[PDB]
Amino acid sequence: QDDVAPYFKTEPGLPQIHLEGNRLVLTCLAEGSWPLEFKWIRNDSELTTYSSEYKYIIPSLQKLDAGFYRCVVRNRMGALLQRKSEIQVAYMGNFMDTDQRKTVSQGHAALLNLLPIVSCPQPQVTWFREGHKIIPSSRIAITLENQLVILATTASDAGAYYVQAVNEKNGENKTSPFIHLSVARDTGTHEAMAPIIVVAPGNRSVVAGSSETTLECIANARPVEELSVHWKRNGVRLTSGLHSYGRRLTITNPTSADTGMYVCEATLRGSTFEPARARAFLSIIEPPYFTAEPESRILGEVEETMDIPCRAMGVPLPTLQWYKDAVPLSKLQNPRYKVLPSGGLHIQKLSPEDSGIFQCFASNEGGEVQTHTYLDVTN
Amino acid sequence: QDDVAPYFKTEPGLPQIHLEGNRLVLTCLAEGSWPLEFKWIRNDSELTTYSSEYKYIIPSLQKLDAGFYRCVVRNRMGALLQRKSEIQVAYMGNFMDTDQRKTVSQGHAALLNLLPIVSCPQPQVTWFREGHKIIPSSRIAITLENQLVILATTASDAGAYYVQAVNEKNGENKTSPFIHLSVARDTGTHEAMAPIIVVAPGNRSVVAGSSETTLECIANARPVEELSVHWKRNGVRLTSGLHSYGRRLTITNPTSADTGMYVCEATLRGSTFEPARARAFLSIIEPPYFTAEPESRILGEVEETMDIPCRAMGVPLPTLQWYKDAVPLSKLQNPRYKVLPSGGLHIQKLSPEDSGIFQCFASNEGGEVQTHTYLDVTN
Ligand SMILES: *[C@@H]1O[C@H](CO)[C@@H](O[C@@H]2O[C@H](CO)[C@@H](O[C@@H]3O[C@H](CO)[C@@H](O)[C@H](O)[C@@H]3O)[C@H](O)[C@H]2NC(C)=O)[C@H](O)[C@H]1NC(C)=O
Ligand SMILES: *[C@@H]1O[C@H](CO)[C@@H](O[C@@H]2O[C@H](CO)[C@@H](O[C@@H]3O[C@H](CO)[C@@H](O)[C@H](O)[C@@H]3O)[C@H](O)[C@H]2NC(C)=O)[C@H](O)[C@H]1NC(C)=O
Ligand SMILES: *[C@@H]1O[C@H](CO)[C@@H](O[C@@H]2O[C@H](CO)[C@@H](O)[C@H](O)[C@H]2NC(C)=O)[C@H](O)[C@H]1NC(C)=O
Ligand SMILES: *[C@@H]1O[C@H](CO)[C@@H](O[C@@H]2O[C@H](CO)[C@@H](O)[C@H](O)[C@H]2NC(C)=O)[C@H](O)[C@H]1NC(C)=O
Ligand SMILES: *[C@@H]1O[C@H](CO)[C@@H](O)[C@H](O)[C@H]1NC(C)=O
Ligand SMILES: *[C@@H]1O[C@H](CO)[C@@H](O)[C@H](O)[C@H]1NC(C)=O
Ligand SMILES: [Zn+2]
Ligand SMILES: [Zn+2]
Ligand SMILES: [Zn+2]
Ligand SMILES: [Zn+2]
Ligand SMILES: [Zn+2]
Ligand SMILES: [Zn+2]
Ligand SMILES: [Zn+2]
Ligand SMILES: [Zn+2]
Ligand SMILES: [Zn+2]
Ligand SMILES: [Zn+2]
Ligand SMILES: [Zn+2]
Ligand SMILES: [Zn+2]
Repeated sequence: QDDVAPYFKTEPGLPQIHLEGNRLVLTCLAEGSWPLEFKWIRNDSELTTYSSEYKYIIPSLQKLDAGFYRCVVRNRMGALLQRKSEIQVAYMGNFMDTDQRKTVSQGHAALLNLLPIVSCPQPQVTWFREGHKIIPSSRIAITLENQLVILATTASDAGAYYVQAVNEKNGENKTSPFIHLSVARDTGTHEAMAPIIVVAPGNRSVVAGSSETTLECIANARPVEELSVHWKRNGVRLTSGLHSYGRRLTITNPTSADTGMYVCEATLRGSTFEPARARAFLSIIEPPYFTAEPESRILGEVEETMDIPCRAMGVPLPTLQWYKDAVPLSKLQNPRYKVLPSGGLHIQKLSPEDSGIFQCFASNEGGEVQTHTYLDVTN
Repeated sequence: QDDVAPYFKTEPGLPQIHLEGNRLVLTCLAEGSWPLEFKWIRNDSELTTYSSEYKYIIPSLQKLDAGFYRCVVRNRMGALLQRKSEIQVAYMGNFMDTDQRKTVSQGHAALLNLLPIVSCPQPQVTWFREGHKIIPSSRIAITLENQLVILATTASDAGAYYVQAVNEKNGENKTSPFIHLSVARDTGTHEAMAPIIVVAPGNRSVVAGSSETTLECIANARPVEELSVHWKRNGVRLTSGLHSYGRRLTITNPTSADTGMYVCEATLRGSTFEPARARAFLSIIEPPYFTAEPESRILGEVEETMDIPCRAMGVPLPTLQWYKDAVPLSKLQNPRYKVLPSGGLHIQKLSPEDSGIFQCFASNEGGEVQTHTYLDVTN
C-alpha cells in the first residue's frame, strides 16, 4: 500500500583494510517507500546530516578516517540502522629516535622487544646485529609479537641490535634505533640448565570456521641443541601443525571439537630434569544467530500489552540492545518499554508515539546480527 | 647452519575488492637464508622477473589488473610458492543502448531480466515504469539476480520498464534502456489460477562458518493476495529466517547440521488446489586442512626409495598437486616422481638434481592450504 518501512538490500561485509591516499566510497543501499534519507555515523558520532545522497566519499584516506561506519535510512515509517562495517587504514609511523640498553646474564635468555611503533597492521620484523641479519635457529627465536629471544646468551652476543620493519599492506619500511645488549658473566654453574619456559602460550579464542590459529611456546635450557619442545592434548603428544623448531602449534579450521586445553612440554634430552610445562586454553566463539525474530509488522491497540520477541544463540551468550527509529532505548529514557531477559521487549501501555521502527541488535565478540519490525499503533 | 629454505611470515588473507584508480601494493614477506629473490605471477602468468624487490606496486588500478596473484621466493636452497590471493577491482560498464520488447499473456507472470551489464560486483537494481518506482509487493518481486517478476499481470502493467543500477563498492550508477512490456488478453479462464512456481530455488553450497545464505522461491497464482509461500524441512514448516513475503529463506551461520533438503511449498488459501512444491539442497563445503604434513627437512640417499606424506581432509575431497622449486610436477615431466592416491609422493630412484623444495598444495572449492619440505640428497 506504498507504506513500506526501509530495509537493506546490501549486507555490509567483512572488515576491509585500505591504503592511505586511496579513494573510499561507502554506499547505503536500502529499499522502501520513497523518498528515503540517509546519514552516516562513525564511532557513534554523526558524520553527515540527513540528505537524499546515499553514498559517502573520502577522496583521500587518512589515519583518522579509520573506524566503524554505519548508515541510517529513514522515511515516513521510521529509521533503520545498518550493521557496522570496519574500515581500517594502512599507516606506518616512525620509532622514537632514542636508543635503549639492556643487560642479561650469560647463559640466560635475552628478550628484545620491538621498539614502540604505531602501525596498522603491526609490521613484519627482520632483526639485525650491526648489519648482520639474525635468522631463527635452535637457540634464536622470534615471537608472534616480534620479540627477539636469544637462548643461552654468550659473550659473542653483545652488540647493537635493530630491526627493519615492513608493513605488509602498504610496503613501507622503517629502521629502528639500537638496543645495545650487554652480556654479564655469572659464575660457571651454567653447564646444564633445567628447561624453563620463557614465552608461554596464553589463553586464545578464535572465530568458528576461521582459517588457522597459532599458539607459541618458547623455552630455554643448556645445552640448547638437546632442547625439545613438544605439544600434548589429553595427555597425547601431537605431530601435525608444528612449526619453528616445535615452538609454534597451528590449529587450522578449528571447530567445537578443537576447544579445550593444549599443553606445552619442553624437555632436555639426555637429562633427568623435570619437563617444563605450560597450559593454553583454546576457545571457539560462535557468531550470534537468531532463533526467534519478530514479524515484519505488528498491530497494537492503544494501551494494551505487547511482547516483541528477539532470541539469539552463540558462545558467549549474545548481548542484545534495542533501538526505536535508530535511537537506543537506553538513551530514549521511556518507562513504557522494558527489556526482557529471555530476549524480547515488553511494552505494557502503548501510545501514538510508540509507532515506528523497533530494531533488536544481538552482538558478541564474533560480530552482530540485527532484526527489526514496524509497530503500527491503531487509532 | 645458515642454510635455511624460505618460508612465509605473512599469511595472505581473504579476497579484497579495491576501486579503480586506487594505489595497490602487494608484499612477498618471507624468511630464510639471504639473499632472497622474489617474482610475481598473475593467473599462472609471470608479471616480473627475479629481483631483490619484495613488493609489487600498481599506482592506478584497472579492470585488467584483477586476478589471482602469487609470489615466488627463492634462494640457494630452492623456490617456494605463496598461496594465491584474489585481487578484485570495482568497475561498472554501460548497458547496450538497444531497447527490448516482451509480451506476456494477461494473468500470467512476467519476468524482466536485467539487461546485460559488466560490473564487479553485480549492482543493486531499482526498477521503474516510466519514472515511477516499482516496490516489491504481494504480486511484485525482485529476484537475487535482479529480475523483475510481476505476478498476475494486467492491462495496467503495459509500459516501458527500466532500472537504475548502483555498484555498491564504488557508488557509480547507470540507467538501463527500456523493456517495452505488452500484456495480451487471453480469454477469461483466469479467475482462479493454480499455484505454479516461477522462480525455483536451485542447489546451493556455502562455506562453513559463513555469515548467511539465502534461498529464493517465487510462485504465481490468482488471486495473489491469497497466495502463501512456506518453507519445510524434514516435513516441518519453518518460521525463522523468512523474508520478502515468505519468498526468501535465510540460513545464517550454517553448519553440518544445516545440510540436506529444503522444500518450498506455495499454497492458495481457500482453494482445493494442490500445493506447488520445489526442492533445494543446501551443502556445506569444508576448507582443506592437513592431517599429515612432511617434516621440514628430509635426508635422502642416492637411488633409494622415498615417500613424502601429504594427506588432507575436507568436503569435497581436496585435490592435491605438487611442485618442485615452484614448478608443477605435471609440467616437470620426470618419471622419477610418482603421485600417490593416499596422498603423498613416491620417489624410488634419487639423483643430485632431486634436491630442492617440494611443495604439496591441497585445494578444493573452499580454498587451498599448502605444505612444503626440503629434500637433501646425500653425496
Ligand atoms: C574509532 O573507534 C575505534 C575502535 O574503538 C578506534 O580504534 C582504536 O584505536 C586504538 C588506538 O588508537 C587501538 O588500540 C589497540 O587495541 C588494543 C586492545 O587490546 C590496545 O591494547 C592497543 O593499544 C592497540 O593499539 C585500536 O585500534 C582501537 N581500540 C579499541 C579499544 O577498540 C579508533 O581509533 C576510533 N577512531 C576515531 C576517529 O574515533
Ligand atoms: C584472471 O583469472 C580470473 C579467474 O579465471 C578471471 O576472472 C574471470 O572473469 C570472467 C569474465 O572475464 C568472470 O566470469 C564470471 O564467472 C561465472 C562463472 O559461473 C561466469 O558464468 C560469468 O560469465 C561471470 O562473468 C569471472 O570473474 C572469472 N571467470 C572464471 C571462470 O573464473 C580474470 O578475468 C583473469 N584476468 C586476467 C587479466 O587474466
Ligand atoms: C624503504 O623505503 C624507502 C622509501 O621510503 C626506500 O628508498 C627508496 O629507494 C628507491 C630505490 O631503492 C629510490 O628510488 C627512492 O627514491 C627511495 N625513497 C626515498 C624516499 O628516498 C628503500 O629502498 C626501502 N627499503 C627497502 C629495503 O626496500
Ligand atoms: C549518477 O552518477 C552521476 C555521475 O556519473 C551523477 O551526476 C552527478 O551529479 C552531481 C550532482 O547531482 C554533479 O555535481 C556531477 O557533475 C554529476 N556528474 C556528471 C558526470 O555529470 C548522478 O547524480 C548520479 N545519480 C544518482 C541518483 O546519484
Ligand atoms: C585461562 O582460562 C582458564 C579457564 O579456567 C583460567 O583458569 C586461566 O586462569 C586463564 N589464564 C589466563 C592467563 O587468563
Ligand atoms: C541437486 O542435487 C541433487 C542431489 O542428488 C540432485 O539430485 C539434483 O538433480 C540437483 N539439481 C540440480 C538442478 O542440479
Ligand atoms: Zn584499498
Ligand atoms: Zn646508540
Ligand atoms: Zn633463564
Ligand atoms: Zn649461570
Ligand atoms: Zn530482518
Ligand atoms: Zn496503519
Ligand atoms: Zn580499496
Ligand atoms: Zn524504446
Ligand atoms: Zn503463469
Ligand atoms: Zn487466462
Ligand atoms: Zn608449513
Ligand atoms: Zn646438506
